[PDB]
Amino acid sequence: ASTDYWQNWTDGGGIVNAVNGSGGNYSVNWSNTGNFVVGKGWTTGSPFRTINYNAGVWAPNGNGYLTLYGWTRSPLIEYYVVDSWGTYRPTGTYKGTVKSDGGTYDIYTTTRYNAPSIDGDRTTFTQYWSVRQSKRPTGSNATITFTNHVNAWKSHGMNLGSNWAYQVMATEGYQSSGSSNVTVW
Repeated sequence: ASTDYWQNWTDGGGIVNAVNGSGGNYSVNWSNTGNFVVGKGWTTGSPFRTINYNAGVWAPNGNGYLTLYGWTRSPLIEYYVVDSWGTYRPTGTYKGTVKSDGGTYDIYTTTRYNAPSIDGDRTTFTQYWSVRQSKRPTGSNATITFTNHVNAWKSHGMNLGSNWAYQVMATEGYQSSGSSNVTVW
């Protein structure tokens, strides 16, 4: 599918050279950053979407995530399906596991306090996570069947909001450096 949304947010720290390439391709070179999120996807997320991607380059030199990323409003929730990471594997309050697309993912919840949200400014909100137990190899055509995650989350009382915001396959970094090149469809 054609992506219709380009996500390029940075808190302003360090260097984030994000390139909006042809079709669903994008690349990022980052150095000594604060927090940033770059990716391509869709303006309106869907719990039924099957996301395809191929990360031709996944080279974080520190804390960085290769992850499906999105938000819902009512309530405000930032969600993640993490396929790979750098030096730090994100974890939180353990809820259970879900097997999807050839991998096993741990399910976690965390809460952010007085942090920037999709609406700008700062607030407190919950984050839902599916984090692969081992890093998914990159360079291949990968699939994330999002419905499997939504359903597993629902079974543990993790319900998404009713107003869907963007949904992208992203590169997120925190006080690190690295490079990524990803194609989404």
